Amino acid sequence: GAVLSFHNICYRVKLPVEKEILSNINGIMKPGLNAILGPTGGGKSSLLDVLAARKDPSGLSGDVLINGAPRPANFKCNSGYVVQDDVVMGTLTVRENLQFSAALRLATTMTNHEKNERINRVIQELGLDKVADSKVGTQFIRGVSGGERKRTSIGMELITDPSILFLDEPTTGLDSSTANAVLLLLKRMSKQGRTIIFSIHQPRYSIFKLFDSLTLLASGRLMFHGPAQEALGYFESAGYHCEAYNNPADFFLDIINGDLIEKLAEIYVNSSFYKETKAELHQLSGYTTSFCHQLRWVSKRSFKNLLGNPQASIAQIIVTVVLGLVIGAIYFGLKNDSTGIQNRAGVLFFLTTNQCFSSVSAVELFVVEKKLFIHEYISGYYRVSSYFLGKLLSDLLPMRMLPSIIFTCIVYFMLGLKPKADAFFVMMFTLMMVAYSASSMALAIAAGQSVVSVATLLMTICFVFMMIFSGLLVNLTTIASWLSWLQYFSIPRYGFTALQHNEFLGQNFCPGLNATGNNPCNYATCTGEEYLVKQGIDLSPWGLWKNHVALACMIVIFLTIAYLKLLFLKKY
Amino acid sequence: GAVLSFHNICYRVKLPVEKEILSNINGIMKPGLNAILGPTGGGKSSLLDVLAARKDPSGLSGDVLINGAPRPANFKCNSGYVVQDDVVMGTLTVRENLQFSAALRLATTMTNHEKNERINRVIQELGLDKVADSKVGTQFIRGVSGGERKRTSIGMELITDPSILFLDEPTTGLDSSTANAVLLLLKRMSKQGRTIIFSIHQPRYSIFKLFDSLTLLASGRLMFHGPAQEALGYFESAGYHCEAYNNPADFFLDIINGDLIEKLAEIYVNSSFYKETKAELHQLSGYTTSFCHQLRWVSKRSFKNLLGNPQASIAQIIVTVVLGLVIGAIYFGLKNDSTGIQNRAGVLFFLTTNQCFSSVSAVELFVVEKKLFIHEYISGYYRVSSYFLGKLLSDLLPMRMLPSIIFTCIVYFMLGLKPKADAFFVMMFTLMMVAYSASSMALAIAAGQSVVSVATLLMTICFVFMMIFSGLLVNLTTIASWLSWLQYFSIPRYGFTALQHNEFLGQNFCPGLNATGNNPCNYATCTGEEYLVKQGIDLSPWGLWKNHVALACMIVIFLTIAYLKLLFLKKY
Ligand SMILES: CC(C)C[C@H]1c2[nH]c3cc(OC4CCCC4)ccc3c2C[C@H]2C(=O)N[C@@H](CCC(=O)OC(C)(C)C)C(=O)N21
Ligand SMILES: CC(C)C[C@H]1c2[nH]c3cc(OC4CCCC4)ccc3c2C[C@H]2C(=O)N[C@@H](CCC(=O)OC(C)(C)C)C(=O)N21
Ligand SMILES: CC(C)CCC[C@@H](C)[C@H]1CC[C@H]2[C@@H]3CC=C4C[C@@H](O)CC[C@]4(C)[C@H]3CC[C@]12C
Ligand SMILES: CC(C)CCC[C@@H](C)[C@H]1CC[C@H]2[C@@H]3CC=C4C[C@@H](O)CC[C@]4(C)[C@H]3CC[C@]12C
Ligand SMILES: CC(C)CCC[C@@H](C)[C@H]1CC[C@H]2[C@@H]3CC=C4C[C@@H](O)CC[C@]4(C)[C@H]3CC[C@]12C
Ligand SMILES: CC(C)CCC[C@@H](C)[C@H]1CC[C@H]2[C@@H]3CC=C4C[C@@H](O)CC[C@]4(C)[C@H]3CC[C@]12C
Ligand SMILES: CC(C)CCC[C@@H](C)[C@H]1CC[C@H]2[C@@H]3CC=C4C[C@@H](O)CC[C@]4(C)[C@H]3CC[C@]12C
Ligand SMILES: CC(C)CCC[C@@H](C)[C@H]1CC[C@H]2[C@@H]3CC=C4C[C@@H](O)CC[C@]4(C)[C@H]3CC[C@]12C
Ligand SMILES: CC(C)CCC[C@@H](C)[C@H]1CC[C@H]2[C@@H]3CC=C4C[C@@H](O)CC[C@]4(C)[C@H]3CC[C@]12C
Ligand SMILES: CC(C)CCC[C@@H](C)[C@H]1CC[C@H]2[C@@H]3CC=C4C[C@@H](O)CC[C@]4(C)[C@H]3CC[C@]12C
Ligand SMILES: CC(C)CCC[C@@H](C)[C@H]1CC[C@H]2[C@@H]3CC=C4C[C@@H](O)CC[C@]4(C)[C@H]3CC[C@]12C
Ligand SMILES: CC(C)CCC[C@@H](C)[C@H]1CC[C@H]2[C@@H]3CC=C4C[C@@H](O)CC[C@]4(C)[C@H]3CC[C@]12C
Repeated sequence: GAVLSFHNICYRVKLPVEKEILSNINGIMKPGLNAILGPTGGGKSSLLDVLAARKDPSGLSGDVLINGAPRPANFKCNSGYVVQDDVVMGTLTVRENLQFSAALRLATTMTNHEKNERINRVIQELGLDKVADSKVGTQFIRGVSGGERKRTSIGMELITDPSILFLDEPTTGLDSSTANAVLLLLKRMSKQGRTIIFSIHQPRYSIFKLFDSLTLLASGRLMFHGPAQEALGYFESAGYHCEAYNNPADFFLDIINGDLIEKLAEIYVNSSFYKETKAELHQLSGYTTSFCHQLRWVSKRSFKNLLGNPQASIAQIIVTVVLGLVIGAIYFGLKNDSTGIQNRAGVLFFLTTNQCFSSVSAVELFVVEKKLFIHEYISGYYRVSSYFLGKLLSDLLPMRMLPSIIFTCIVYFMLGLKPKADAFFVMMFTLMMVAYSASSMALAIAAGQSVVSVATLLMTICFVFMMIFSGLLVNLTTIASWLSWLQYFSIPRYGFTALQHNEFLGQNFCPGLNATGNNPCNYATCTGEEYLVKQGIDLSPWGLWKNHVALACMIVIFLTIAYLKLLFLKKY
Repeated sequence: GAVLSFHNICYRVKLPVEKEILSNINGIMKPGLNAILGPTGGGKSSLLDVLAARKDPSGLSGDVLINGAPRPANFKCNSGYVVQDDVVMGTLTVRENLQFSAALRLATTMTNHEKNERINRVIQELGLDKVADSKVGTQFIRGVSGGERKRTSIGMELITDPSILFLDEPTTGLDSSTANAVLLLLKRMSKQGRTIIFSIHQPRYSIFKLFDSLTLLASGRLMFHGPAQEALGYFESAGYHCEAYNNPADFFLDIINGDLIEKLAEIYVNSSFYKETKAELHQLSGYTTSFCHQLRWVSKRSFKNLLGNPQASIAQIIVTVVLGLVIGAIYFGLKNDSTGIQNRAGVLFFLTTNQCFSSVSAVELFVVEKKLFIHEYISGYYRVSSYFLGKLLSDLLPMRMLPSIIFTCIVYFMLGLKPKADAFFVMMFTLMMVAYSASSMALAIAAGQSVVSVATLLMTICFVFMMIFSGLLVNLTTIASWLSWLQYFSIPRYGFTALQHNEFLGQNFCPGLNATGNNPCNYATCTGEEYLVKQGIDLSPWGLWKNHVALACMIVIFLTIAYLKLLFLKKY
């Protein structure tokens, strides 16, 4: 098996206040089962992220060396890593998660039969054969238990057959017998020859008896490294008395807590386990798949997540149908009189600002899947471009095509707008473009963040500053010229100007007029063009289509900013 | 000290699926330190809530009896209870929390000097004298450490000098040496003669050596009850071998988990610790303060929380000032021409719907303080009426008076609305009433819930169905008569109709007119009354003030519904 042998690791970060969180750590990890103990604030998870190259090579100041050689560039694609909180797809089943991982991690050369036999072998080794085709589980659907979610998360990284297998906290978040079952599974894996390296948090003695090698850390300094049975005898030789009926790992943490660390670290420097470790270390020292493949599998997984999550996808269509029926019931039969201007401008304003505010629920998209994106980009399933295009083609495109089609098909014929063939399609296309553009601004603000609330609030602030300049509330010509340049930034202004220019052309709003008051008395606003001029809207068809080209360019700019915020994200 | 002696407790709930979660449990708890162990799903916290009467007496089916007598009605006011997650005020300091608890729990007869000496004694017994006047801590301000927060939460219930002191999970959420310090404090309390009863979760042996009496529970059934030293010897006599270097409490849970419960519960029925317990049990068996006082202290605490939380109180005033300056900059100098109708109706619509949507941030009020309300109502600090009126007089009144005054004083004179003395005050009063009414609907929907998101979303749905019927988007006379009755439910319609009737009276919107087109040609909308009629608004002053009486009655109805949702809440 592999022998991961790290020597003289110094590590430091910038919080810019610079601080070392690993001081001087060396150790050898045999084929077998290697554990890392310590407090939360100690460097246990930091050292585990360092050995799997999950932290940036800028701060790392020592050689990490496997089997006699430094770590190659293919190492992250070769050595699996298992996150603390599970990143499995809750809506997909256990076989389809392994199908996804086998499709992206393994080569394109292999047969589907070979990958299916590999998945069957991996799901046989885990004991997930009873639940091989049930859903993993979310809030709305009941699913598989937490220990079998953790076995699924291990099995996703077992597909590529890793030589070294890392594990961040496989015990925590679980109950006791569940944790013992997971660790007995890990021991059965480690007897094969696979080198398991894991960090944990306050284990039991039934856990602690299983360990092959131990590494204790505290406040960034190495406290012990040797075989795990030898550790209690070493701390008896250090002078700390162990009491009867006490867990030795709890005794190890009780040494750290003080019933000092610079006093206790130097005691390990004067050990027999330290000179032997240096005597071993100085002996040793002195993409895969194409683009369309990644886009197809990412888009397939995200669409299957969209079907398997029924509530936030179906409920938007239900609210769209109900609100379309309500707007068809209130504005029913738009007349051509003095109320016709107010009703038509009001319903077009409601439809565009409804599209804008209903596109706030796409903040959720790149924020819920953030840790899964980081883990799967470092582990090397896909590029950022294929993730981005797959998750646009999957979750953004149909869930913004369908509500705008439903709004136009419902509120068009109940209201009785301009009864032409193409005006219907221009209205449908304008609502679809304002939906895409508002949702693309949502993705531009929301991508690469961890919380939903600040991005949602910022979207709503931007929209209430756009709807002032939309043109119903203020007249755009009466804004001062040092402030009227902000009207180009606003998406409802383009959607609403396009809909007003679509609908107000052939209409007359003075019944029985036939020039009674001599082109009626200069204050009438009778024909639709006379309204549409004094709003500041052009009458030529470029006055229609410049709104759509402005929306298309805002889609392109906002999706490019969203892509650059995903691409320049701190992945480590 | 007190001897809490419970006998033959059977307990069951309705989830309506009916299920027993405590089967047949009896035990005696001496003066000293009593622990309750078990799994999470076991009845440890349920039995601890039963003994302190924190669960309803409907499901309870056995006598709980202290010191030879059943529990009186004053018992919750006499025996302290300490919640798992701390309910201390994060913004108040450690001395002012104890000042609050001493003001509400103790009598009105006692001197302020006596209560201050009591608080000094309690804060001396805890070891909080170094941090006696520092803030407890929230997100924005750094504060006291978690163990000293837990000592503060114990000290809040130590004020009334309880005979019996309950504690739900005093170890969890903490680190190891912190937990040992808290439990050594508890042992120092229990040596005085105070009967401490607590539930915990997987303790250490340094914890477990301190116990005076033990009660193990599993799946609703009693597993052991006796002295805590005797428990391991009893389970050796049961036939379960304990291994060396193993925590006995972890061994107790490992017996439960199965390395059955109906097999293992009957073994305790055949004990020597069970017949002795029945031999002891059958021997034994066979507001404070006025209303204005509670309102004063609750309102004082909530106002001090409003000052000590600077961000969500100051940031609303900053956003109000900035948005008032923006609306003063866009709509600057409202002219009297064909754009005058559109600009005035637009800015009045923006101001009212701004008041409505900015009153969504009062959903937070009764939802953040929900567990603190339940705990302090059961422990008996205040009635529901005094909590409700204090938290209206503290957080609702000034934070909705100040933004409306700021909006009116800024956007009034920059826009140049109707330059009178009383029109300014009618505008300020209408904005204040629409703020109160929207926020009162927020409190009516939001009170008595635990999550913020569903109530916030429901507020926003109600507001977008109110703003259609406000009167700018649709003309209210052109709505069909089977649907035009919904216009009375909507708060922006009353605020916006009152502002339009306030502002559109003395205005003329046709310059240089002097009857050129013979009362100009029937389609002009020149004078303000001709606009204000065709909207459906009365011209008499009752057409102004019926909006304010509708807003006042919606304030009264919504605050009454909020009060009834607090009063009829399931407190147990
Ligand atoms: C769809 C509608 C009922 C809610 C939608 C929405 N329209 C708005 C339109 C606005 O124009 C104003 C009308 C008069 C002048 C301007 C203003 C605000 C809004 C909002 C709020 C927004 C929201 O807060 N969230 C999303 C998704 C909510 C959702 O998913 O709801 C269910 C029940 C779970 C399905 C949304 O759709 N709205
Ligand atoms: C104050 C404003 C900038 C935000 C406010 C608000 N106005 C609205 C007005 C609306 O009318 C439409 C305007 C054209 C016709 C109808 C519609 C929606 C809104 C919203 C959103 C609402 C909200 O989402 N909640 C609080 C946020 C306060 C807050 O805590 O944010 C800071 C920055 C941290 C202080 C709010 O006040 N807004
Ligand atoms: C009438 C409206 C809603 C039509 C909108 C078009 C939608 C439904 C289309 C456009 C792009 C499509 C996706 C394109 C590519 C793939 C990859 C394939 O391996 C599974 C299907 C999947 C994920 C498609 C699902 C359906 C899809 C999202
Ligand atoms: C979004 C999806 C569902 C619909 C897309 C809208 C399409 C079909 C619409 C939007 C713009 C429309 C065009 C707008 C103007 C004209 C000029 C006139 O000679 C009628 C046909 C023609 C050329 C229309 C054809 C249909 C059209 C291209
Ligand atoms: C009429 C006006 C006020 C409407 C609002 C337009 C302006 C203010 C909006 C529209 C596009 C927005 C930007 C979109 C994308 C990003 C990238 C993100 O990493 C920070 C916020 C930032 C930089 C946004 C800031 C605000 C923004 C520039
Ligand atoms: C990151 C954010 C700020 C990017 C915003 C880009 C905006 C401001 C740009 C992108 C596309 C642009 C439009 C493209 C084309 C035209 C037609 C021209 O005859 C008038 C200007 C107008 C209507 C532009 C206005 C400004 C515009 C909408
Ligand atoms: C006119 C409107 C509807 C078109 C929609 C614009 C879409 C299709 C555009 C805008 C931003 C674009 C992305 C911008 C940057 C990159 C990085 C490049 O290495 C691969 C392509 C990729 C990922 C682009 C794919 C296509 C893209 C998503
Ligand atoms: C100009 C505007 C903002 C004025 C609004 C009035 C506000 C500031 C007033 C009205 C009611 C007042 C409260 C009434 C009673 C008490 C109890 C007292 O023991 C502490 C002050 C406290 C909590 C007051 C704080 C200030 C208060 C909230
Ligand atoms: C909320 C706070 C800050 C302001 C309260 C507004 C008060 C002061 C306003 C609102 C309604 C106003 C009244 C409305 C109508 C009239 C009739 C006329 O003869 C002028 C005075 C008088 C009688 C006003 C006096 C001031 C008044 C009572
Ligand atoms: C113009 C119309 C559509 C405006 C909307 C008004 C109606 C639908 C609103 C206003 C007041 C609201 C109620 C206020 C209080 C409560 C009590 C709460 O426990 C359940 C919701 C419930 C029962 C709300 C339901 C919706 C409600 C009745
Ligand atoms: C729980 C919710 C639904 C309660 C809502 C109560 C609403 C519908 C009630 C309470 C007060 C009422 C108003 C009280 C007084 C008047 C004056 C009268 O000349 C016309 C009706 C009008 C304007 C009422 C309309 C309906 C009204 C606003
Ligand atoms: C016209 C507007 C501004 C007045 C505001 C209405 C306020 C003051 C009213 C409306 C609802 C009322 C509450 C309704 C019910 C009760 C329960 C009772 O046992 C004590 C009083 C108490 C708690 C009331 C106090 C006063 C109250 C909060």
